[PDB]
Amino acid sequence: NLRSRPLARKKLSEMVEEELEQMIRRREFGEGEQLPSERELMAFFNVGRPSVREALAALKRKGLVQINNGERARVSRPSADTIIGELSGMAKDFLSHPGGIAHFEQLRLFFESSLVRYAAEHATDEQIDLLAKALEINSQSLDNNAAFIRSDVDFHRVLAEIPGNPIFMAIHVALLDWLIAARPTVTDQALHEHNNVSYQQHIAIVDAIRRHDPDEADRALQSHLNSV
Amino acid sequence: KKLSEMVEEELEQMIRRREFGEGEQLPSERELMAFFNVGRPSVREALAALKRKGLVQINNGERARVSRPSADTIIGELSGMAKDFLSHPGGIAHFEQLRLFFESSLVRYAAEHATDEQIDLLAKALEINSQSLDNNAAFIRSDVDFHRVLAEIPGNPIFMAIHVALLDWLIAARPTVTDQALHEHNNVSYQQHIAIVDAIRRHDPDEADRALQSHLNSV
Amino acid sequence: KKLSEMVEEELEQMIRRREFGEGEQLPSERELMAFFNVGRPSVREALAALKRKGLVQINNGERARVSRPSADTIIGELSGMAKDFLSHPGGIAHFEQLRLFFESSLVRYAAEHATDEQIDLLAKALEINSQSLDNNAAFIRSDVDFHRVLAEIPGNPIFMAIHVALLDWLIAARPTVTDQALHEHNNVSYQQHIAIVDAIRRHDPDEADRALQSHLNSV
Amino acid sequence: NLRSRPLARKKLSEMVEEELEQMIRRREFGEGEQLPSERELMAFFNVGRPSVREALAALKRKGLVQINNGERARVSRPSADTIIGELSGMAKDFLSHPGGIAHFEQLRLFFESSLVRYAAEHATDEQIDLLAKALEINSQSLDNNAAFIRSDVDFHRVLAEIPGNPIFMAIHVALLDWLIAARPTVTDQALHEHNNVSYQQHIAIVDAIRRHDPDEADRALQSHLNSV
Amino acid sequence: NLRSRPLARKKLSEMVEEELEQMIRRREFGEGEQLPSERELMAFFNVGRPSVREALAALKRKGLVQINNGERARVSRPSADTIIGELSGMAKDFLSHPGGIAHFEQLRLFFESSLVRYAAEHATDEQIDLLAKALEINSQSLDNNAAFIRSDVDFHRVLAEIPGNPIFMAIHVALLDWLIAARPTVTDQALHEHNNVSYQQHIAIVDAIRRHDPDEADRALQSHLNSV
Amino acid sequence: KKLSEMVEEELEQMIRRREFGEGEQLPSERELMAFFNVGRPSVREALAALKRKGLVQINNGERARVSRPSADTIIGELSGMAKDFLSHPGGIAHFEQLRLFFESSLVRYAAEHATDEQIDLLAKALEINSQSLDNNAAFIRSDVDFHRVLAEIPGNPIFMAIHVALLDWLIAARPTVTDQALHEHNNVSYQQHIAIVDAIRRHDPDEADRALQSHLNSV
DNA sequence: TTGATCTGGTATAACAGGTATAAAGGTATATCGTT
DNA sequence: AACGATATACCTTTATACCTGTTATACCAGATCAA
Repeated sequence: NLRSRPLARKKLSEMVEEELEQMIRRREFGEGEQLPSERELMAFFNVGRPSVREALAALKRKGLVQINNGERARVSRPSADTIIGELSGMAKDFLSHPGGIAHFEQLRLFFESSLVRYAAEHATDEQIDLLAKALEINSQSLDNNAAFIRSDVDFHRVLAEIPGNPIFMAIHVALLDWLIAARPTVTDQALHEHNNVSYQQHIAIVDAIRRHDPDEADRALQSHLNSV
Repeated sequence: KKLSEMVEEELEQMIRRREFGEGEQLPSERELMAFFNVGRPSVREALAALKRKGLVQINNGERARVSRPSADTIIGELSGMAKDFLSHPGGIAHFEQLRLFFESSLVRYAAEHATDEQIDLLAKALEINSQSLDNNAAFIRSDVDFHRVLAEIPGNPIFMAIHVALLDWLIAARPTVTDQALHEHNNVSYQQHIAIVDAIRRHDPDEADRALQSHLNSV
Repeated sequence: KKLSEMVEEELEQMIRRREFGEGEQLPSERELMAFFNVGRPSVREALAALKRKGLVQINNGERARVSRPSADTIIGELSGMAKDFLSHPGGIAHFEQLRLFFESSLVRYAAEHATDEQIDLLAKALEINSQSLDNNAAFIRSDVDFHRVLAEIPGNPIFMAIHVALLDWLIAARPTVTDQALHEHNNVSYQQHIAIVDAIRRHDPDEADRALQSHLNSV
Repeated sequence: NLRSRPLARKKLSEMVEEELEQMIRRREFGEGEQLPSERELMAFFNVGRPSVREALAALKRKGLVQINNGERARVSRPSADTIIGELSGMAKDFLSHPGGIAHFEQLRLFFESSLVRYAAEHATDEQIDLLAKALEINSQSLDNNAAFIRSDVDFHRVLAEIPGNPIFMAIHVALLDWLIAARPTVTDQALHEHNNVSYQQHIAIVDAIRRHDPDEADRALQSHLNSV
Repeated sequence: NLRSRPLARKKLSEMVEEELEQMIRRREFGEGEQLPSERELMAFFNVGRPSVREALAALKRKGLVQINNGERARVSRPSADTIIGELSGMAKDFLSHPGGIAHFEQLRLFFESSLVRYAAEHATDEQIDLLAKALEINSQSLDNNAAFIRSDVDFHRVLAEIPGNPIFMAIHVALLDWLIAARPTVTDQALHEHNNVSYQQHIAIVDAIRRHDPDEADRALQSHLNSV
Repeated sequence: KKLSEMVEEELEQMIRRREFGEGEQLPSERELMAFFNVGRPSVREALAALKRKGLVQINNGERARVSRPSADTIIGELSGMAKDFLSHPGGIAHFEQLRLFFESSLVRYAAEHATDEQIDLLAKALEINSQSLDNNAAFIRSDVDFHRVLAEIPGNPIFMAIHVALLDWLIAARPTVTDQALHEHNNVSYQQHIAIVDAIRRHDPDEADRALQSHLNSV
């Protein structure tokens, strides 16, 4: 450890991991694979090989580096996706106990209402083409299977991408994944009429956005979320 | 892929299914490894990940246990997230903007189902909120209590958790606080809350949203 | 040429010769490379090709295994092929025309060797086929069951595979289905199947082929 | 990746390959070598050189580009030949187990009967010259070795080319290759008389086609396939 | 070229290739990739990049180096296989004109008779186990297809490997390849009885070798080559 | 793999099929490349390989032609092969041993079909062979003429080519020749050839093979 | 003598192979607990 | 006090990524031939 300090009983792995943390915080490395390999650091610190592996693995969990296969660690910063990855541990309890299912629906409804209100209020002359091509590519009836579902979720994503906030897209993807993960026994009984109703509601929504009237858009969105 | 994450999620869902309660009820990890056809460092990495999460307790050579409280992981995630500040100077305001997208989803709900049982509660809350006198201690406590009783109107435990999380996040983020400017800030805040509760009584969510937007713009 | 394809076909024929069963029975790929005088990226490309095909399983650092089921490559090829639609508008009908070249090779075979043991089977099949009532669920199932029991007359496993492949291909190709027109469609279909089985009993393959051509032209 | 996302443990090669797939599907490239070289894309994505090589190689297998030697990738569409190339993996089992040999023969017989019926029914006044010159160039007895075999397979090919379906010629070539690949110990014992019988049967077939009588043609074809 | 000599009209590629030849003959390099890459030599000689590529390519043809993929040239010596590779250009004429087919058969017969005579005369007490295990693994009747053919050619190879001459194995492999390349329409009509006759003849050959009587072995080999 | 070798073998088989005779009958290589979907350096490498082989002739900017004589490639291969001498000191004797495996396949053939028409030819050959007097000039010429008339007994053009190739190879390999020892060498050679022709007349291939082995062992 | 075409050489780009590094899994050893 | 089980650490193997080298293709320049 370049300082002659064993620290065996007090877990010497903490010493090397905090030394690596300090060396990274000292702005002595770049943003990629500037850090050496495992054997180089092992020989430089006169320690074991599995210790450095555990250190890096713990560091990745803490959200500091990233490794894939046959490449050194790439130092980065913990973004919004890292927080969502570290979370979701208690999400199973919410779907386990009877409640919470309506709470997630209410949260999603509030989020979508807020974002559609912001989009209708800050409606520029360029984002109209995005929603136009979205409703155009989601207008034809060619595949009544899962293609319409992915088209609808892509339309929702491009609608949520209007503000331009990295945390917004992250939480949107997280909520959509947590919602589609709790859809058991999906059957194709009345999904075609559901697709037609969704198309009509999207047409009404874009018409209300063009006319600058969030009331009708909010009513159509509430009706769509109540019809499920 | 990586075996580690597989057995990690397996033991996570096992401890979530309430298969083992308090104490050292887990079997020997050697025969677990022999049955799962995994490696020794994988189990050590899984235990280290669980220790970093804050669910098990390993000191010397004893076995792991369960952890019912969840306050350690909260401050852990707080310290881990409150770091991305020097990268984006104004992007933090985006996070503040997120708070907007939350509060605007609250003042427009009082006119939905609140009839009289919540009106008395918010009135008796704002009574003490206005009776408060201290600028740094009483006014901040009154403001957070008003925000809590506002978030508790729909009756949702997730909303309260999100609100307190945003509160502690902004508290850890903002490093400098004022006293003279905060006085007029909370003054205008409760002056606008008066109009907010007036519009709530009159069943007009537009005026409440406008007052909230003006309060957020006043900073 | 490319060394990769050579060792790929070599390991393919080796795993087809049943040299190694289930599990990690393959030796170390390092000495394999040393004996074959090949390169490191070639082995990685071969393993990636085998993973894309759906015969091996590599997640992290373990060894490859064998894969007995073949349902993943089926849907993989389905998704990979069901794409050339916007290039040729009517050329897809050519594929449908191919189906003709298959069905015309079936109705002309019942008069070859089927005497009575298949007649009872097709009769008890068409019984339930006509007893079906639902337009979108029962009629389509009855039609595919009749097509299956027709293709199973010569007793050929390849014919059944080709038939089910054409079925799933046309299902993935056609994006819009009807209910009112499909009713009369299957009505005329079984009305022509009546004449088809009559001609089969009378040992006349010409009338069956004419009825099949008329059914295909009716769309 | 122009988005600051490591994705090391989750195989970053999938990220770049799906990015390339999306860029190709966005109709931002032509149909040839419009895509840049390996070093250009490597420097643009700030990734490794072997990663882009593996991506392109995987893409070629999926059936999207094509490379030869010293030339950029040519984007195209997976035709019928690509499906046959991706298949044929289970064809060895059929020739391994005792059955299947008669099944392939029955399939080929059904295909040839259907195509000859279509040719006799849609017989125009122009395709007659093709079969005429075919039987003329396959009439003289100059080389009794493998020249007659290739003449016969060329006659079969030009007969199968009458409908004009790209998938038809593809499956015909595939079946002929899979059939000639399973002809062990080909000896020249009675191949001359076989050539004479084949010539007489082709004469009978073209006569039945001229007379518009598929029955005699089908009988002659059945006799030829039974005589082998 | 380190000497200030253009030699443009007289093909300067000859100058650099003869300089490389002299540098190699000066015993200044080892036996592997000791020579630098293409860019290093290009910058050292102040010439073009394709010129060095053509030089190395010509050198490989001359039989001096060897390249595969992503590796420097490995200097070696032209062995017997290089001569066979450079030859075989006029072998197509022999199979084109009617003669020569019996000439190759006579040459192969002379070669096999000479090698079997040498093996029977220099029969030691160790090579008997090789032929014993060969005839043992070629005795069972498990696959009457091409497995017996490859077993027979492996037996012929291990029989030709008795003297221990690198040129002998090279010319043996060359002759066997040139002979199997001229086997058109191989059919499985009487190959099983041919396999039984070959097994009996190999038994007679090994018995004559044990008894030290090359006459019976030569007669059996002549009968086998006449039966084809 | 390498495109170069493909088009090289293609043009080789094309010029072997006698598609183009003498002169510049080949078309423009630009449209050849456009039709073959190859590169420019590949055609240059193929032309360089053909020039090194000795089939085409390119000096400045003209087109390639055909080459009927094959004497240049002979000496080219001779110079290219006569180099591996310092590696294996005694392995060159293996090559000499190969010559054995050739000559032993000749003396045992005279008793097969030669009746009298070849006996007179070999007799009138050995007449002048013995009439020769010079040690370095006449005896070597007599020996090579006797070897030629021996190899020409079965009537095979390939055998003569192989014999002359071995002759020029051994001539280029052996750098030192003697005169006094070569005298007794050829003396014993023809003294053994006397017994060889005697055994050929008596129809006894064993004695001829023994005499040939003794001559080869005498060196 | 000038212009055009063809051939050859050089340079650049792309693909493939090999090597190195990192991560995961398995095995062994040590420590703690229970009988 | 001894034995067994569990946990942690270390080592080895496999996979992935990056870099380097080689080959092929394209472009430019020079030379030769024809008008």
